[PDB]
Amino acid sequence: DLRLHLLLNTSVTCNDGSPAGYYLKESRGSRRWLLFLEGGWYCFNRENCDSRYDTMRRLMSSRDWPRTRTGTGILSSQPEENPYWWNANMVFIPYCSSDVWSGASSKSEKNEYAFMGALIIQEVVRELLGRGLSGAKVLLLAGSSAGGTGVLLNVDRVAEQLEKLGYPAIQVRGLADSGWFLDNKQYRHTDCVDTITCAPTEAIRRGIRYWNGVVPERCRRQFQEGEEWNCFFGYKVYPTLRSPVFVVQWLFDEAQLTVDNVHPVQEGLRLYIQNLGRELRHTLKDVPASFAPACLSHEIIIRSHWTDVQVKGTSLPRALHCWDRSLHPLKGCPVHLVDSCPWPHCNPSCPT
Ligand SMILES: c1ccn(-c2ccc(N3CCOCC3)cc2)c1
Ligand SMILES: *[C@@H]1O[C@H](CO)[C@@H](O)[C@H](O)[C@H]1NC(C)=O
Repeated sequence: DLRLHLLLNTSVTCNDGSPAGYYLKESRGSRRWLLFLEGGWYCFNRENCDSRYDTMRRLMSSRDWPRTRTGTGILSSQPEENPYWWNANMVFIPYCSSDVWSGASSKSEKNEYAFMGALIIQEVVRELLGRGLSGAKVLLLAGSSAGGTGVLLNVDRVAEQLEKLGYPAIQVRGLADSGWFLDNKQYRHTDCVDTITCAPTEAIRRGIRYWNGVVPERCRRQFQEGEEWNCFFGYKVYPTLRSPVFVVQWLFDEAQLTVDNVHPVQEGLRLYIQNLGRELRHTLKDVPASFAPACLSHEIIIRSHWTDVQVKGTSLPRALHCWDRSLHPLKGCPVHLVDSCPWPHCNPSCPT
């Protein structure tokens, strides 16, 4: 079990002003630290944040959080369930800012909600340095879904933070799971009038202004004012990053299909789905550390059965271990694993 700690800096808050926090399970014989960012969509104006507060309140507030959480998947401490990093120090950071981990705005007389995701990550790192992170050799910032996008937005800032605090020897790395989205043509189209009709490009454009959102500096300098929404899309922000990042992405991700307005498949939709897999595979061609199976699913790394899926005969825990070795090609230890077959479940190891 991981144990809850609320942030001692009470100015760093969830959406409703309650303190943010993190769950921690220490491994005092280890110099490896895993910091995982939870996912779960976002909200981008007063009306849809209000609805989220009614029926998704654990993603907006710490008031009802439990004292412990059980580590699963890559956060498990049992080698049987986690062949990769079972002996690491484990941290789970709840997502209570609804801003894809980009916000830097407090609640105030002009802001009904606080959006502090980028500042929550910075403060968790600061407070952990007093609980053993000062002696780390590797800090892996990982995340699933909106938390995977959060890795891409924040990994270089954690690296910069640790250098300025005087810890240049800690190697900062990223692991982005199910957060590599395409701003592609939708299968059916709706103008942006309300939450369900707003495509991500338009929703994130509005969100950045509502959240006071921040993006990585080199990507910001490329796209400039009014176009920072581009940095929320992996294939555009990844080439600007200096930290090593491993990318996990299902080729037919269910969240991608939902934003594309896709729910007996005839020719038009068959061609649409095959083209989506082709484009995703193309965006990963020059990503040397990546795992991309031909499955219809969403998220993987905190699932207890994450060990079961394979690409070209190699599991995800093995590919991550091969990545570790490569950061000291390897015979029989690959790091770039992308399926080439063109339909969901053409890989027999896909989740049921
Ligand atoms: C660019 C940056 C983030 N995204 C993104 C994040 C989450 C989602 N999903 C949340 C749950 O349901 C809708 C789909 C979709 C797109 C796109
Ligand atoms: C508390 O967090 C705020 C927001 O990032 C920051 O400006 C302030 O310096 C922090 N205070 C301390 C004592 O770390």
